[PDB]
This record gives sequence, C-alpha cells and structure tokens, in this order.
Amino acid sequence: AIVRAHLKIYGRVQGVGFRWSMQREARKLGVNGWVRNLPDGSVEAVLEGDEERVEALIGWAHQGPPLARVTRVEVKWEQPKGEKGFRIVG
Amino acid sequence: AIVRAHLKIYGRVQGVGFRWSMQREARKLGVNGWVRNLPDGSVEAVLEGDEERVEALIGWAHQGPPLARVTRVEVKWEQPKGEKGFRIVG
Repeated sequence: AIVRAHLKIYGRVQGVGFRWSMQREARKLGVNGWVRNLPDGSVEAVLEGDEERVEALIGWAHQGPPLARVTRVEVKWEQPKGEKGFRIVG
Repeated sequence: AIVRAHLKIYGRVQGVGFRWSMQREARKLGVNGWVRNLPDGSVEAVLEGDEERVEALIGWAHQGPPLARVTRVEVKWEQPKGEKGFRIVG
C-alpha cells in the first residue's frame, strides 16, 4: 500500500551530504517527497510511496552517508497527498 | 556489508504484537538478533545481517504491526557478534 512518513532526523546530519544521499536513495527506490535542513540542526523529510520502498529509505536514513551520525528519527504517519519525484527543498 | 543495529523503539509499542511480528519479519528477511520489552514501555532490539536486510527491518519497525503507533526510533550501530536466529528474549 501507499504510505506517507513525515520524519525529523537528529544527530550529525548537516554538512555530511545527507540531503544529496537521501535524494539519491529515494530516486533509486522510487520514493517520492522531499528533504530539507532545519535551523535547529535537524533534517526534515516527507517520504511517500510503496510501503516497502518507504521502509527501505527510512532504514537507510539511520545509517546515512559515511559521516552522518543519526541519534534519533521521529516519525508521523500521514495520509498520502500524491507526491511525485523526490527533491531537496531547504 | 554486514552490520548490527541496536534499536530502541517508542510509542504505543507494547501489547500490540510487536515482538512476534518483528520476529516474523526478521525471519522473512534473514536478519538475526533479538527483541524485548523494556519496563519504560519501549521495545529494544538487536538486528544483525546484510545491511540492506537490516535497513529493511529498521524501516518496518517505524510502522510495526497494525495496532502499533511508533513515534520515534533510536539506532546505535555496533560490531556484529554472530547472532543466530531471531529471538524474543524479554
């Protein structure tokens, strides 16, 4: 089924290629939505698509690119909106 | 690569079949390790195996079984210890 996960991702998650790498993995997996940096040092993301693909990307997000250190991911499941493609928005 | 993820999972995550369902999903994915309930109401787990399979199970754990309501997951990456099977241990 199609699902939509809204994430807030904490740790050493800025300045490490996290947005570029998340975008790469999203496009590999066919996940739609977006990712952005927030001023408090966290990363925010919306992931929408087939639940197995969304789950694969969420699991990836706890590893991140090599220099990332993800200490927690907060998740809210939402009603799918019809996201198409994955992009970096901030 | 082979990885080991040590999880704490928070939310409405006890009394919902989280341990049994995690074990079923781990066995499907070929992930070894264990899962248990903690007295603070969280679920703790160790997930060990191929990185893609481990990540799939980490992502699944943000959804859980149908009646779970996960709010956050924390992962610590660890050195593989040669876990065999996936056990419910508490």
